[PDB]
Amino acid sequence: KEPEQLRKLFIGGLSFETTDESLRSHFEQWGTLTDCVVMRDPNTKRSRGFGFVTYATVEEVDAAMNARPHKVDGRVVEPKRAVSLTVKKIFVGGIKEDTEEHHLRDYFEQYGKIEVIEIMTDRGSGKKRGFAFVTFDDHDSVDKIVIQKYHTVNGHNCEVRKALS
Ligand SMILES: O=c1[nH]cc(NCc2ccccc2)c(=O)[nH]1
Repeated sequence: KEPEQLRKLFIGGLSFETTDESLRSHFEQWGTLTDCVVMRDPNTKRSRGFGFVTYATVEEVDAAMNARPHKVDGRVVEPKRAVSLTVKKIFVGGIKEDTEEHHLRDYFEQYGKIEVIEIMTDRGSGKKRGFAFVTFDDHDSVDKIVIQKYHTVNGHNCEVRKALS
């Protein structure tokens, strides 16, 4: 069984009228939910406008994220994988001198739609420095990427991290 933390989606931007039941009926369309909670004030019971859903598998999380935008009880909500910032860009290190743009594209396009690939070169000599930046159109690509233990591109074991503004 995959760790529960990797099967969880934070759902922001809820309608205050959304309930455990209506959040569950929505997100059960994309998989089995082992948990589904709207967060509420402890005294007033008024919704705090966010909640969480937990799927049985990571593939179900993927299915739910691929079905965005989600409109729940009339409001477009904002799902994100649980932490284990929200950015669209990664640093990729360890690619040495023989990794080309197509190696990075062929691999990373399977995580999401790529907008920019920048293979870094030395400002003086033009030689490849062995790292690159990849910008995607959406943050879930990055969120999937950084929770993997390993990344192998063009036979190299790569170090990948979020890149920030
Ligand atoms: O030449 C470049 N340098 C840096 C880039 N990324 C942004 C960045 C910078 C520093 C720390 C984190 C992220 C880029 O795209 N191209």
